[PDB]
Amino acid sequence: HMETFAFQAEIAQLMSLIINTFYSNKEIFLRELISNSSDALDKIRYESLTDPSKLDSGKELHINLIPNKQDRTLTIVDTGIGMTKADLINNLGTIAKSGTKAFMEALQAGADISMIGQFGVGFYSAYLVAEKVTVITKHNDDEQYAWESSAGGSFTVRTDTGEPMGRGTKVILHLKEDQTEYLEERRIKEIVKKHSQFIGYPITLFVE
Ligand SMILES: Nc1ncc(Cl)c(C(=O)N[C@@H]2c3ccccc3-c3c(-c4nc5cnccc5[nH]4)cccc32)n1
Repeated sequence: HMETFAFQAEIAQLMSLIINTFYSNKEIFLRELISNSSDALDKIRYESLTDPSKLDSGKELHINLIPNKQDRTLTIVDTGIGMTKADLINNLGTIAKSGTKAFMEALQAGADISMIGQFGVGFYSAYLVAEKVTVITKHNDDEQYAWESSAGGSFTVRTDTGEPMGRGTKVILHLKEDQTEYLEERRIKEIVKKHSQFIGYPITLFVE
């Protein structure tokens, strides 16, 4: 039941830029994914102020960071708003295109790759460290889906039959072979303290 989609040219070019450009400050991917999780948590929390039933799918608002050395993955889990199928295929494609255009204009002018989140496409900083990204997500208005891409111009979307999430998003980073430092407890703790110390939700760094 896996559907395959083509990225539009602008976001495909940004993915190639992120993968190919020499840029040593890769650690900022984690700040960007935590910021996305914080934004998604703010969104469901604000909606719950008008409709408390929005939290029937889970009252806890949190972010978990889960390293797995055997699988070579780093997972960022949140209980935020999640994404519907229409967000995954259509709405976020619209954001990816306009944000990429603005970011590329800013880069040619002299901006740095670390400013990617100002353009609403900080998610794509995952490709600084991951060869493949898998997004498992559950929004209140839709079913659980898995979006995935290893770049190369395409992504896939399928209904996910994995462990039911309640609500939120898991960003699974299948790390590149030379980026295993992001599985180490001391490294993750250092990065969260440097860039994400004031996020308004509990961030639990899991260990093995
Ligand atoms: N924790 C959490 N909770 C909610 C969201 Cl909304 C996100 C997030 O960062 N979503 C990402 C995002 C951002 C910007 C542009 C595209 C995308 C995107 C996409 C996406 N990029 C696309 C590019 N072209 C077509 C369809 C696309 N769909 C897919 C999955 C996840 C994200 N993260």
